[PDB]
Amino acid sequence: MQYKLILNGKTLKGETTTEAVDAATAEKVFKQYANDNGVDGEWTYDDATKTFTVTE
Repeated sequence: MQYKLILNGKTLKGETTTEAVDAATAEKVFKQYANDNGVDGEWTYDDATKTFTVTE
């Protein structure tokens, strides 16, 4: 399955998706990716909607 991370930061907004087998392994990219793009906020995740979101 695929997970989609929505970028809701101060000035940085967009979309990010990845193809992973596990949900937690996918967060590794999204969580670490946040430092790479410059968005660090409160994370969340619903496996029933395959969607992550970081709000700062």
